[PDB]
Amino acid sequence: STHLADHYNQAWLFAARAHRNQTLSGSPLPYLVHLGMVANELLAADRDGAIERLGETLQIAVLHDTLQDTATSPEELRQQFGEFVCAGVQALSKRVGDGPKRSLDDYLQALAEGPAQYALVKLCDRITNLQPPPQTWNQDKIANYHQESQLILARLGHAHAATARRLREKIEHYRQYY
Amino acid sequence: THLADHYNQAWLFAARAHRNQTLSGSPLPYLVHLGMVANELLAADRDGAIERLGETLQIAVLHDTLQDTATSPEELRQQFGEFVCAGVQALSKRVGDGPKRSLDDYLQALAEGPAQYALVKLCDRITNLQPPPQTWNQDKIANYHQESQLILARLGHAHAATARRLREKIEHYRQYY
Ligand SMILES: [Mn+2]
Ligand SMILES: [Mn+2]
Repeated sequence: STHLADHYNQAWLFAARAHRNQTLSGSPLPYLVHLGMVANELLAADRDGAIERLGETLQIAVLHDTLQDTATSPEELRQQFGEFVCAGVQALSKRVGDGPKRSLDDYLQALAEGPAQYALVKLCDRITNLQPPPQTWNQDKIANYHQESQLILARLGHAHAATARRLREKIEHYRQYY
Repeated sequence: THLADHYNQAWLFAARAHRNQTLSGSPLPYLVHLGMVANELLAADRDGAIERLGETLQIAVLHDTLQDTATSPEELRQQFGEFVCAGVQALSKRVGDGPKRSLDDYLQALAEGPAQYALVKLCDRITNLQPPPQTWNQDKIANYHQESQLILARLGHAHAATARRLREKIEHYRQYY
């Protein structure tokens, strides 16, 4: 049916519109910079362990922030991308629009017990977020982000062996910033 | 070095280089195009393994830096290596407000050079055969369709699966005129 690049493009154009008013933290660069790196991580992960429903899981990597940070409705995602993608973005949303924000334990438990592909997108998200910390973070903020990353590894590393290995290496590398 | 670490180095370099640039006539950042080209390139590897995949993915990210940005060949050579620099050069039909190379010259040099650079151009044209912007007249759509046929003929040797994909995109694009 649908080429992997056509799945990407549909999600990518959607996300570029949805996130058009959003930048990276402390940087004037488009938020799209983050989503590019998450999606690339996910497609690279397939090379080191094939992913069931790779097209839709790539789309979930592109769209994973739409319900939290944009004017995007769950109904829009379900109509345009299907249930599995909608439920992927919901699983990855700590908070949907101005609804209640879920605790990390609740968030990680639901991802651990749910479809492994959703958990795998979270590993790709944290790997992306273990680039060098923003220049305005103190030693304490860095240290806390490092410890939170270790919980994400412990709770979700089951999802994909190679990507868990890569997240551990990023966690070990990030130790140098504090 | 991990394929995604190669992507990130080139991606962050490109986001900075292209920071004031939109898609022509859109508020959307130029980065939108680069994401689709790099994704087409990494997808292509699944259907026929590419030699020097990491550097080829960086070439797909960086392919417009010498045309459109303050980027120098020296910077590309120093940060990404001679293979990436030479790839970006092969794909630059012009450098800034300089004279364009003729299509014949451009495609000939891509056909006779490393097959990876030709493969990135097929991924570039695949990306540019999405529905044409509202502002393109019938003539402009028609001519872009026929230029696409020349790219497939001259460069389709580079990667069989990607050539089959460009052919399908060309046959789909015919509906717009
Ligand atoms: Mn994210
Ligand atoms: Mn291009």
